[PDB]
Amino acid sequence: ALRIILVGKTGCGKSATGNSILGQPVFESKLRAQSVTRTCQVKTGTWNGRKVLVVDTPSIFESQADTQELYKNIGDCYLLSAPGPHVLLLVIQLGRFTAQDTVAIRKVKEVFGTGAMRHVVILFTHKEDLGGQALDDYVANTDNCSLKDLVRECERRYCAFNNWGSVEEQRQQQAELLAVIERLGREREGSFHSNDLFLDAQLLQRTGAGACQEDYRQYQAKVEWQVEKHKQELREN
Ligand SMILES: Nc1nc2c(ncn2[C@@H]2O[C@H](COP(=O)(O)OP(=O)(O)O)[C@@H](O)[C@H]2O)c(=O)[nH]1
Ligand SMILES: [Mg+2]
Repeated sequence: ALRIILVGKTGCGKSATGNSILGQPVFESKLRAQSVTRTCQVKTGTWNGRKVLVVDTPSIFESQADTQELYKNIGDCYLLSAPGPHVLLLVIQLGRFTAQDTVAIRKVKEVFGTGAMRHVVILFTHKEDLGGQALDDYVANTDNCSLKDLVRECERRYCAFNNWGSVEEQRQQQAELLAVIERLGREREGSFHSNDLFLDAQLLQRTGAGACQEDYRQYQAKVEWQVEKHKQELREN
């Protein structure tokens, strides 16, 4: 089953994108009113006839203080996606890429570590705000050099959704996403991104472990120690 993680800042369209991939209203996407979801959600479904697992994330990828809540939510993120994501689905609201999305790119690296960008697919929400203009023409021509680095680091793997789109318009934009993920799956030969904390999470959930050596405090502690490794190795530039 194809494992996908929705990443990005709050309000860019992670939940709506996950709802349009699965074709169901399953992740909370409020319009204006107060939200309830504070933690990672996982929903299994079918997408283009292929079985899919989608992990939606809270505000893990934003300016924030180091607290138990952060590591609980990064911890749930690896638990749900174990043994690791095939695709990291980085959601950018088209037209609105600001300092916070730049911060979100930084913290995608800090959460997942070295090698995670080989598995990233940009997904531009608000395709409709692009006028009658082409997406390839937009990405080549934006005055946003933070965005253009991200496109070159993702090897030009990127797509656009109208999450409020019609049935036809939803069908079309799912096929164009499949094309990107097909091409990514062949370039990775079916590989999923992984590190020790993914591996540590995989062993923790698999039945037949029969020790319960590790604990929800100990796991969340391993989560913190892993992210600081990512922060060391990334301060080394
Ligand atoms: N018009 C339009 N609205 C969108 C799109 N994607 C998301 N939204 C809206 O943007 C708001 C925030 O989106 P949401 O999925 O909750 O973003 P999240 O904070 O990353 O989970 C929601 O009310 C959505 O209805 C899109 O492609 N087009
Ligand atoms: Mg959401």
